[PDB]
Amino acid sequence: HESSERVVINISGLRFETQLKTLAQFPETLLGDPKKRMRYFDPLRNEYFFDRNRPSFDAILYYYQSGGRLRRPVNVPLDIFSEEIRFYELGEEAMEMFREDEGYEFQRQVWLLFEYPESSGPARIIAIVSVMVILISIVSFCLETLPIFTDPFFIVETLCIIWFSFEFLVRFFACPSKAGFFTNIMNIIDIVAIIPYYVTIVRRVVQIFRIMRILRIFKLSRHSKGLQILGQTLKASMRELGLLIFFLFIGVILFSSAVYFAEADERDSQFPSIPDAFFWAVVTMTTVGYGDMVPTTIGGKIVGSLCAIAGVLTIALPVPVIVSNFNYFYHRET
Amino acid sequence: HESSERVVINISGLRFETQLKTLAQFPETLLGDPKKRMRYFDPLRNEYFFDRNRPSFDAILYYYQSGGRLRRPVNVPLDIFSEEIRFYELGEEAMEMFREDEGYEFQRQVWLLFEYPESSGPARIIAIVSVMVILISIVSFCLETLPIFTDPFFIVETLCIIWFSFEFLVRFFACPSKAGFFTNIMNIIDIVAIIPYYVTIVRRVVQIFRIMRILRIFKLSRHSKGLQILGQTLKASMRELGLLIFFLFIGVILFSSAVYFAEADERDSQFPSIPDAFFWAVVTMTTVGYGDMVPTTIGGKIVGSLCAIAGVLTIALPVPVIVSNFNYFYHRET
Amino acid sequence: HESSERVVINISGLRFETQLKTLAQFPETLLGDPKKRMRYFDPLRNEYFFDRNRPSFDAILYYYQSGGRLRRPVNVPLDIFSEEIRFYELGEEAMEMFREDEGYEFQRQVWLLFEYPESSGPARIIAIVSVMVILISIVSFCLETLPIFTDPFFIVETLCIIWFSFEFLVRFFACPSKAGFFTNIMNIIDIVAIIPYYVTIVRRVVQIFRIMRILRIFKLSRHSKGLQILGQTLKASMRELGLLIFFLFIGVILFSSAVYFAEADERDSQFPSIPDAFFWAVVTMTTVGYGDMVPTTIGGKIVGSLCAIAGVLTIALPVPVIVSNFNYFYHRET
Amino acid sequence: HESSERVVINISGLRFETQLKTLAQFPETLLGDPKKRMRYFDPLRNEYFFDRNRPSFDAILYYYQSGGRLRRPVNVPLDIFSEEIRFYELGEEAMEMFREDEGYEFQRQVWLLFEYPESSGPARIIAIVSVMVILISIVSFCLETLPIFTDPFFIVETLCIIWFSFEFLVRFFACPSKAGFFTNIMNIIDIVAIIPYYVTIVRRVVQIFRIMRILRIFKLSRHSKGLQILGQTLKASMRELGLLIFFLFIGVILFSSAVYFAEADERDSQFPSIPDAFFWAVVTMTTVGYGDMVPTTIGGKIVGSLCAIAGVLTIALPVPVIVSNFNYFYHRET
Ligand SMILES: [K+]
Ligand SMILES: [K+]
Ligand SMILES: [K+]
Ligand SMILES: [K+]
Ligand SMILES: [K+]
Ligand SMILES: [K+]
Repeated sequence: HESSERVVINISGLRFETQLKTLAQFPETLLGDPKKRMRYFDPLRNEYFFDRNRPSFDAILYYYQSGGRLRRPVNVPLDIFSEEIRFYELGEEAMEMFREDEGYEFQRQVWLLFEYPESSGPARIIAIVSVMVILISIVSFCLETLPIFTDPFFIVETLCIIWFSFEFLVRFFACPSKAGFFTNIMNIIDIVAIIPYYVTIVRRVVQIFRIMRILRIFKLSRHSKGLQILGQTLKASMRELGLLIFFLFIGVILFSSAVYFAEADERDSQFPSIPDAFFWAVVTMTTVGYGDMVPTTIGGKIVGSLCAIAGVLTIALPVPVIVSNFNYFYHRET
Repeated sequence: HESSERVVINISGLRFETQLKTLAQFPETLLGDPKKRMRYFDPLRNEYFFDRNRPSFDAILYYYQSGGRLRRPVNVPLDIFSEEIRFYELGEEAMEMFREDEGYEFQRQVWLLFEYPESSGPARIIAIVSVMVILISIVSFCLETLPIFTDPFFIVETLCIIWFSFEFLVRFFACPSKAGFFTNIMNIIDIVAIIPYYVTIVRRVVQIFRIMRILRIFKLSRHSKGLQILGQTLKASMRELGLLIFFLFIGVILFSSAVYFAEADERDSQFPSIPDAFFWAVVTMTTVGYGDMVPTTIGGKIVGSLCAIAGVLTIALPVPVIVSNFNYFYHRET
Repeated sequence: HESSERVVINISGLRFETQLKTLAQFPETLLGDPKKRMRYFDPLRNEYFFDRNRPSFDAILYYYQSGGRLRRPVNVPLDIFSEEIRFYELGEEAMEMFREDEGYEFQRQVWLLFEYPESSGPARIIAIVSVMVILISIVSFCLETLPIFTDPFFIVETLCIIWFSFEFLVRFFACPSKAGFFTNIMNIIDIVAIIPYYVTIVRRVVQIFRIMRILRIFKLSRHSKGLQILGQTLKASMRELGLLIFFLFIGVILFSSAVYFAEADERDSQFPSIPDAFFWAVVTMTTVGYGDMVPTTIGGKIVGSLCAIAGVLTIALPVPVIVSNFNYFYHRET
Repeated sequence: HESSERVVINISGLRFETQLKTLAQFPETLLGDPKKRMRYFDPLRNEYFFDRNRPSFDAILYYYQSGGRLRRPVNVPLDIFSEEIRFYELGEEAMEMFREDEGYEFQRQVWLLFEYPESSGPARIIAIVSVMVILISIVSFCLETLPIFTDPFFIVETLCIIWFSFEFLVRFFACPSKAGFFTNIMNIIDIVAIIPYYVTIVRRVVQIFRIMRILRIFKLSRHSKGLQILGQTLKASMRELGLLIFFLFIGVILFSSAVYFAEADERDSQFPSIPDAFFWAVVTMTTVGYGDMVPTTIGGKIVGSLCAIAGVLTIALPVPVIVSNFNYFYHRET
């Protein structure tokens, strides 16, 4: 009991040696409780024997020596080291920190088919129809603006919205906490996909509410794991995502002004002002190269060359970070 | 014999210590059979001595302690650790699991030249002619549609098909299991490369059977290891491959609608409907930028800028996974 | 005292053994000073006991054996090994080398708000206005060249420069070493952003001083960490950065000459000389593909194909080095 | 002497134990020669003591046990393990294998200035003029074809060739082995840069010898390390380099035929034949997108979309291998 008396721990032939005050620091563990560890004592050698994994005990003993630092060694498998922590009984408060450091009736029945579709057969069949109603609604939306086009795009627009409403209503009543119902951004999409039609019953407003009829494409996120992974990626990459927008903003203003002063004293110049040369810089840095406007002078072609070179660089800098973020959520979701 | 009696195993000076019940778990092995291991016993120290590799034995002893877990340590070479498993005689059922976890007359003679061309000299010379008959058949197919063009493209089309038939026939008779003949997708290609001509002896059909005269290019897979590696890559990447198609599908419908509502109240607008703006989104996200259609309004250029930015991102996310899959099959095929 | 007498050091059960002349090499350390280490001596075993980390001591003892080589083992955490060096008292001259090898009143008050804006609340509020004066100055600069345009772009140009001057003046007087004031390239930008206007109070000069009114965009580097990281990246990548320019220079002259001699005997040729075909090679290698000029002959299309293939290769060679350099400064700045 | 007698080797407290027949296998080494190792024997413990590196000896002892396998451990530094091999005296034949497995008067004076320019000051000054004569020769070559142009491009063409000849002549006489003079591909370039002019003192020949006046750009490889690294990269990447050309060849014929049969029954079709649609596939897969020809039909735009998608994939597969090959030669040349 905190007395500098020395204790020898033998792990499958690997000899460990520490003070009793070090093990008495955590009395709830195996080596810390004199009653739990005595089952492993060897009175012929004055040591405790364990017929278990050897590379793991380095961190187990150091967990006592450091006072709580539980770090898996770089050569010990994750499943093996985690099973050793449960044997020596380090505790759930210590096991949780190891996982954090490692990176880790009638109402309930109708709630399963309209939320967890893998719960049963008929629960997943509804997910098929809930997808067909999205694809048909997307198809009908694009075929409205066709130059060719009772009103045959109102039978479908209203048949695609009786599902969008009847399905949204059940999820609002079969839900437990109505106050935490709006935290899930996946149901605000279900609302923004019913706001336009139900409010259509100043020209700027009728146009924008027609735009909000394009967010329905996000309703596929409920039935697509890939869109979910994409959402978590951008949400965790806002720094390098906005960093790309900022590096473009500097490159646009820089190279739009550079091509303007090199293509300003020309009758055949296509750069009348700096803002007009903005789109040229964006399509040149992104290597899109529409061809709707291209420099003609010597200095204009020099700026155009450096605009394409600096474009592929300033874009490829924050891309691998976003790609690595995506591969994390994608490989983890298995 | 399962009796808690302790056993000391000395590996080139590294001392290991376990119970006899642990080694008696696998009596067919070296340390498990009392007759096999006694040749290594030292009665002066009461231990078994082995003058072999030291870093490997950590996993060898743990294979007994865990009950079958055979995992090579991260610092032991693959060839060295595999040669240790054969010494201690863990077994073929255990060696196979280690390889799985590590990622690993007259009829027969004519079958070698027309299947395994590296079997001999004349067997590989036929592979040269079997390639020249593919290149000439591909050349003749493209020169048919030339605006310039008994019928001189029937002498070659039929001379290139007497090989395609005579060679396909021998592979059908010199083959053992005729029932498993169609499992190899490499011979269905040999059939789809004879279906059109032999069936040409409703306008929609004559056109499509003319298309099926383009799958002959896949007959090069028999003589090209690179095409084989490409086939295994796509076959193992269907998830991220289709995930790219889906992320494009969302980006197309999203940005085609965005540019349409920004380029709809314009006499000089080139976006009459959403479907017409589909191709613009694909060539902009892929940075192809044909220039056949480009926005003119302010909001149209804003959507065009974000369409090129979101294009290089949503494409570069599943690409490294496909590239890594390709490097696996390519480096392994050595 | 340099006498070959042997010393046994026991680290938590791991036995180490060395000569006394090896530890007496560094008398200022723990194991080197007989008075410091005697507190850990065990007269029953004739050894020094330490109840500390075991994987770290390999390098600690080798620091004595090699004569100063202090290299952290590949399996020991950086924070753990650094805390061991301070226990054994290797010294600050040795700790500094370990960090290098690891990769690591009234005047003062007004100097905080105009240099270290995170010092207080009002110090950071000025950084907001110091950014708004940059954005408005950039906006006003681009709206000058608009084809539409007492003089309303002089009220803003002079209101944006009273801040650019009043703020630059305080940083010159609240600065300690006026001689080392110009070493910081971030203040030469503050000067080049006041040189044009204050000197406007040979046509080639009035034009270039109008260009120098575009370097103001760099004044955002004071309030943007991302621009700072970009500056350090290019400054540390000048080799592979200029290596890209050189590989392009070879590819331009190579493929411009190749397309010229293939598109010289043509009435409809768009390549009258080698220099005119320079811009075509740059936009083709960078995959920009404006379309302002494209080959027509067979050999011209062959050169164009190889120009696009060799373009994506010669560009993607020095890019990952620049990307890796960027990820270093970006992840380190946390 | 091959007698199973056991030998204990103590490395700084780490105990090793082997048979004498194992060490007697290599009598020329330290532990193998009884006269060399006796200087380290301890008659009080019957063991050989060494006050040296501990992680290295695992492979040193296994070099005897395996019979010649000398593999550095994954945790031992390269410089430390190499210095241990020289202490135990394993031999030069064994040290060379370790390096291979690790990846590793008047005539002589004039030969230094014209081959090894870093030998002295005046030797490197000539390299500056030898570069200026290349840049001027390249500049003069491109300014010949200018539409504006005793003959002022013969004074420079001949002044740039008196250096190209006088410098080539000295390297041929100040060279030792004239038979191995043509093995260095860097001097065949010096010959192909003198072949045209000296042979100009059938129209197809005068044109091609005018082309061979473009290989002079390769004379910069003598004064540019980057071009040397690029040469070694392509020379070691011919597999994945030609693999890219082959994957393009399949994609060209595949997608050129696909767009043709979808754009053949159209008065406004721009694809009259398969070969004419070749260039469209190359510029679409490489995302160049000139815009000189673009599909119009529905199926043509479908093929165009898949041609751009399959383009960025089939190109990005063998690129990282070429990039990794380049980073090897580039980082090694330091
Ligand atoms: K392009
Ligand atoms: K274009
Ligand atoms: K591009
Ligand atoms: K383009
Ligand atoms: K165009
Ligand atoms: K055009």
